[PDB]
Amino acid sequence: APRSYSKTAKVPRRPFEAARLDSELKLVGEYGLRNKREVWRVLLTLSKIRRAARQLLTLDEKDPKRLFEGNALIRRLVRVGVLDESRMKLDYVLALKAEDFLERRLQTCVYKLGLAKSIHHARVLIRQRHIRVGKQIVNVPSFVVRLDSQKHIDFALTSPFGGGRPGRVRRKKA
RNA sequence: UAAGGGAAGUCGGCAAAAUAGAUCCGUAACUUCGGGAAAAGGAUUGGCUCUAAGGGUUGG
RNA sequence: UACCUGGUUGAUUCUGCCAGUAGUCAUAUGCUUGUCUCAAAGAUUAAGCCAUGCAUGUCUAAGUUUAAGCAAUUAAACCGCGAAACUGCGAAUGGCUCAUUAAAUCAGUUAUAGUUUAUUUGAUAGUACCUUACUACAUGGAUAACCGUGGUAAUUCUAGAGCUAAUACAUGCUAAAAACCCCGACUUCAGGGGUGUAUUUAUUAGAUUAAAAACCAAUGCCCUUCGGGGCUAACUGGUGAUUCAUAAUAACUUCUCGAAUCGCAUGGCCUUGCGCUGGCGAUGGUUCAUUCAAAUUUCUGCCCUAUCAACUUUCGACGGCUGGGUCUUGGCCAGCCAUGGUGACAACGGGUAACGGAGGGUUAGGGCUCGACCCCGGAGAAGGAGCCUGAGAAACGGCUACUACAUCCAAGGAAGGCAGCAGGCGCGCAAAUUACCCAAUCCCGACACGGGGAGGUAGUGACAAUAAAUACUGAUACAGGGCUCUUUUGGGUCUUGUAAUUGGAAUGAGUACAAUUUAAAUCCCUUAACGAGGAACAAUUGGAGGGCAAGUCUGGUGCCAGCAGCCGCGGUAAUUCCAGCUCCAAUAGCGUAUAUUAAAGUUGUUGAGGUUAAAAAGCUCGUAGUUGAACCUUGGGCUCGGCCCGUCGGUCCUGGGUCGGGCCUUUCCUGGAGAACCGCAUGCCCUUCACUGGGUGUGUCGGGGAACCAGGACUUUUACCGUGAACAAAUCAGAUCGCUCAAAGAAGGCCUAUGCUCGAAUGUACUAGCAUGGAAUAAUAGAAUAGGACG
RNA sequence: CCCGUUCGGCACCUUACGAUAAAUCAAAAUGUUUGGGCUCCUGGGGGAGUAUGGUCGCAAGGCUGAAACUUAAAGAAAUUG
RNA sequence: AAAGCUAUCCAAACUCGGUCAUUUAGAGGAAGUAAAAGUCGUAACAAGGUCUCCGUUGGUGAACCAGCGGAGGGAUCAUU
RNA sequence: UUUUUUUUUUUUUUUUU
Ligand SMILES: [Mg+2]
Ligand SMILES: [Mg+2]
Ligand SMILES: [Mg+2]
Ligand SMILES: [Mg+2]
Ligand SMILES: [Mg+2]
Ligand SMILES: [Mg+2]
Ligand SMILES: [Mg+2]
Ligand SMILES: [Mg+2]
Ligand SMILES: [Mg+2]
Ligand SMILES: [Mg+2]
Ligand SMILES: [Mg+2]
Ligand SMILES: [Mg+2]
Ligand SMILES: [Mg+2]
Ligand SMILES: [Mg+2]
Ligand SMILES: [Mg+2]
Ligand SMILES: [Mg+2]
Ligand SMILES: [Mg+2]
Ligand SMILES: [Mg+2]
Ligand SMILES: [Mg+2]
Ligand SMILES: [Mg+2]
Ligand SMILES: [Mg+2]
Ligand SMILES: [Mg+2]
Ligand SMILES: [Mg+2]
Ligand SMILES: [Mg+2]
Ligand SMILES: [Mg+2]
Ligand SMILES: [Mg+2]
Ligand SMILES: [Mg+2]
Ligand SMILES: [Mg+2]
Ligand SMILES: [Mg+2]
Ligand SMILES: [Mg+2]
Repeated sequence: APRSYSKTAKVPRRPFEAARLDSELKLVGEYGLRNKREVWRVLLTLSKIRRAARQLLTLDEKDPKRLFEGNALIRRLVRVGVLDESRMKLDYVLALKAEDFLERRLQTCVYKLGLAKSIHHARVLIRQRHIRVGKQIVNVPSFVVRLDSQKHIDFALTSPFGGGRPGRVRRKKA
């Protein structure tokens, strides 16, 4: 069977716009990202919700299609944490910005919760198996943490921090 | 009249051979549009027994 | 997310193209390449040629066993396993490719009342019918396997000779009794023959439209208070529609089927006879229905081309009739007759580097383009044709013949079809191992057991896609931005950088005990002891004048070499070449070439342009086509209801607007099964003008207007719009679930457990077809020689 | 011959509520606020109205009518020299 | 009941012509395009020194010239 | 209103309060 697969980013329409290049570099440095692709990734996803939210606003308020689809969109937004309970219904979705979707990343939250003291150290720890969510170890910095899950981040029980067992370097100096 | 070859004969296919009636089919370049044209090239053809069509005259 | 920029000029506004830009599930190629998940992959050209190996076989108690086979069995009488062979079934599935093919395939929608059907499923068959020497307590003859004798160089070649089985082949009796038609000696009224199903022919039934009196022609029958009455009966299926379903009669047949088959359990009865009976199954069998289907078939819809305008018809072209052939209809074919059929609304012919579609890419809307290829349909197996077996084939891992190619040879002969899976050659810009296995998905077989290059697994694999390493950090010294002061003792220690100055912790790339995965392995996942200080475990691809982010740097060359998609650079001061340094863009990726899309309002229906930039025929007539003046029921009123816009909030009723319904204003019957109006049997209020305690479903007088069934009559017809039914999955949009997130997938979650549960949604069917409503808009008819309407 | 009205013509003069890139236009207006009806033609410049096929003509020629290849401009109206 | 045989039918294949479609060789001839410091003239752009252009015909090394008819895209929007 | 032909290739400009 032909297995479905898709793309998570788009190359910008104009390759060498000075304003666009500078704005992207603001997000890369602030959040300690890797390249421009995962910046384009978040913008593509953010466009998807914004495109979907706008197309429903064109319908009728009483129209059942808008009611079901609109509430479905908000539930993911509220659950993820980019949106609050007081943001009804969809006019506040259009105010979402690329920055807002970026704090919900595990790289940012591990830093905003004081686990790491620099955003570059924060990403390194996650990818290096030193951060777990609940009972689950997560090593993907793009892991989007929900508000419910935001209260269950701590170091891994196998890591020298939290677990206590010395690592390879500390054992070597013995 | 001649086996096999088929112009190697000869200045040269000279001489001979080959084709040939009728019916049906098919017919090129070129053209002064009239022709070429029977172009080229094919098929049938006997005997016997039948069948059908194609007329006239006189009385409606 | 409805978008532009550079380039004609000394400068300007345009027409207009070129270039730049981005996407592609779109191919190739260059450089580079650490990890995880998923994964395309000899289509383009040569449907070209193929060495070799494999890809289709199959046994249950339940078809046939004397293996001189095993295993325990009895002298014997034959079974527990089980080979060979006969028998049955399958081999017509699957897999591969896209050569042919343009009303053809195909798609949606129709029909088979014009047909066949192995298998599955449910039913389903009583027949004195007539042949053998006869039998039903049971018929006959062959042939394998086997023993032995060979042939040829050679084949999955076979002969001669001796046996021997059937669920292989061929025969063959039947069940009583009822009822019906025919023949019938017998004074005016016994007996014998035939009657299952299958086939063919012929005939009959298979009904039903409102009622009554006369010579009957024919017996009129019964009831006869001997007038007169009833009566040759009662019942009778289905479809919109049939000569249908079905029944009956007269016959017919190279006379089908109606069990001479196998296993388990073995039990009952009395006339004790090796007597009569008893289930479950297996296989098989006629008809009907059903299933998988197949085959034709109705309507509508296909790219370019007029430098294709007429095509078909001698020898079928359009049709009618009779017959043949077919499973069946049909010019499908054979005979006879007639002259038709298609076309400017594009027939016929030609091209396709054309299999059709679901769909892929890209788009605000309208579109453009691709679709060999994981799914459905079609066709093919080197190129044509023919055919056997078979339910099913015009089969090719079947046969026969011809052409091409090709193999062995003792030269007499024999044998062949990779567009099946690997592999090779050739071809090309262009595409992988002559690996492992049926464990998973399913299929086939006599079948729980065997087989499956279908299929899965692994290897090659920068097709494409997802996640994501190449580093983290403290202090010291310095600088900057602040803060109270400017006595500038300024770092004093809030922050950020430079720290070429140092100390630290952590880990995976790799590696490997062990565990895990798997048919067995690999990898991922898990994890002992290993594995990091730059020299290491070292990221690349393009560029730095503009479009377009980034150099006023240095050396070399000197219109040379060279660069440059375009404009342009280079002639001894090159921001463009060759290099060093520095920087910019993307980053495990980047560049290049070709195809296509947007940009392109540069194909314009939406939506281009035609005085001068390309473009109004020299002018007029005119056919096809396209388009075409106005005009026919409007207005008003009576109302009734839904929804929306306000205050009333009943628990923790109100006006207006819109929409719809019936009536007035010149505006369907038959039987009504229930409806109903006119009064209702009761009932209801009322002028003081008849008292009351009853009765749901209703009968009749009667029924202007109505949904109900079912028969018929009267409806102008098309276009258009609304609604409804039906309308493969997959794809797309889209709902849910922490595969560690993601691409994905259809999972999962809860309880400690005992086992408990939600899901696996929803939308999408343009055009053509079906049903109904709407009656403006666009067409067409109607009464004029009235051959007009009305009882 | 004079004055005026009207229909139908050949044109002209001023103006822009409009149009066009502009020159200019009572049509080249009523068009991004884009749909009255019909026909024909054009898609950067060349090659080229050429080659070939067809057809008409006595001929000269007419009508129909490409492609390979090549090129970053060709061209229109105005401006200052 | 095998071989064989009679007559139709389906019909491969080959030969011989015809037609369509698509490629391809060719002496020679006549064009186009491109490349530049080649020879000869100077036809056009000003009244380009004979105003330019169109159709047709004839001629000439070459651009071109001339006759007939037309146009202004003219060097005249005008003479009472 | 006598006539007056020709001129070898390339080279001829940028930013803001
Ligand atoms: Mg001689
Ligand atoms: Mg557009
Ligand atoms: Mg120009
Ligand atoms: Mg310039
Ligand atoms: Mg382009
Ligand atoms: Mg198949
Ligand atoms: Mg049955
Ligand atoms: Mg006929
Ligand atoms: Mg017939
Ligand atoms: Mg093809
Ligand atoms: Mg092909
Ligand atoms: Mg055959
Ligand atoms: Mg192969
Ligand atoms: Mg550079
Ligand atoms: Mg640039
Ligand atoms: Mg810039
Ligand atoms: Mg245009
Ligand atoms: Mg011109
Ligand atoms: Mg012009
Ligand atoms: Mg004119
Ligand atoms: Mg009309
Ligand atoms: Mg006039
Ligand atoms: Mg164009
Ligand atoms: Mg052109
Ligand atoms: Mg000019
Ligand atoms: Mg002049
Ligand atoms: Mg001029
Ligand atoms: Mg000069
Ligand atoms: Mg000169
Ligand atoms: Mg000169």
